[PDB]
Amino acid sequence: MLTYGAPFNFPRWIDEHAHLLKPPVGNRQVWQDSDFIVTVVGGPNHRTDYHDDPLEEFFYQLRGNAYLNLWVDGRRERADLKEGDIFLLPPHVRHSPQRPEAGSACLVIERQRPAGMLDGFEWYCDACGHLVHRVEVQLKSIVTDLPPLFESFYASEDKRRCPHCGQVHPGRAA
Amino acid sequence: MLTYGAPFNFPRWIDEHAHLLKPPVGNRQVWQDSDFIVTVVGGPNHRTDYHDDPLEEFFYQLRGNAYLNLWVDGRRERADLKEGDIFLLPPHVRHSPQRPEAGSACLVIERQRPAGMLDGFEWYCDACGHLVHRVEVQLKSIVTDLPPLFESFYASEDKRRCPHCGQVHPGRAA
Ligand SMILES: [Cl-]
Ligand SMILES: [Cl-]
Ligand SMILES: [Fe+3]
Ligand SMILES: [Fe+3]
Ligand SMILES: [Fe+3]
Ligand SMILES: [Fe+3]
Repeated sequence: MLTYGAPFNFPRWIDEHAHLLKPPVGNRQVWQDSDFIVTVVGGPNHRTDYHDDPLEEFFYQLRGNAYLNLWVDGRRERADLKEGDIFLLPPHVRHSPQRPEAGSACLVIERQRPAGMLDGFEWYCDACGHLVHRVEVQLKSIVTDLPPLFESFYASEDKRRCPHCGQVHPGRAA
Repeated sequence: MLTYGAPFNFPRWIDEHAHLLKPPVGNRQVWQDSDFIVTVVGGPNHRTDYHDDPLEEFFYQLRGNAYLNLWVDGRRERADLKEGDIFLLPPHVRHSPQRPEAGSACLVIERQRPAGMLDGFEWYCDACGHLVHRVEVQLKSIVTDLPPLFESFYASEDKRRCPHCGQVHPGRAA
């Protein structure tokens, strides 16, 4: 049967979840226990962590604008997600999504990671660009598996200490 | 690096490929050699074949309307894809997409099937509802792996012959 329910108007769904598409929640997964992880991400939200996804990530910026800070060819690059833009991110490309606008909405689609395929979350030194800290995780639930990770990094000067120049990363806010 | 290129305006891309979003082509895959198969399907297009996808299928009817003829709980059902609707189809639910409107466009996302995971394509008797014919295929390229399959069914009264009531299926057009 239709395990995930019948079709429904997306724009309306987005409007109805506006209160969740802003701090402190910021995002909302559309269907539960599905192989395709379908999420709508709002704003505003800025972050310093870079994601290392073992699988591809699909983006469709439905409302507003956002951008992805990346590490392409060993260089800090930016991929803009202007309203109406779609994008497919190859596996492992380091990315840090920035969503400055309130009312913005981006459809983001990923796949459930199989046992043994880990996601990486890392931070880089704003001084020398060296890797500061990396945590690998078997991502099962973003709600319970991710927040503590980021929190443990912000609360630790040790984890935030660059092993190259000794500069202590700011943590939560750049 | 960005194997699949940089972000780009989707509505514009769709407009630019209008000539392909209608017979005889009907659809256009956005990126090649990616794990996520991202396709935009136009119209008009009607078909009698039901697809048995071993994995989930995501739909977002961007322009126009369409509908999916299904087989839920052993009964012929219809799931409407009205403009603006999104839908996630569970694995193996038999579906036959109908796209009556010219100018319509639906974003359809699937996953590359791993070796050994086969797709099924079948037809049912419009008289008794019994399975008439089924072909399983390792779907690598829709362009070369699917058209011959449908064609061999239409050209064969044997394959089109219901094993229950003997009624010979119409073939291409209901
Ligand atoms: Cl994001
Ligand atoms: Cl379709
Ligand atoms: Fe990510
Ligand atoms: Fe440093
Ligand atoms: Fe299908
Ligand atoms: Fe029959």
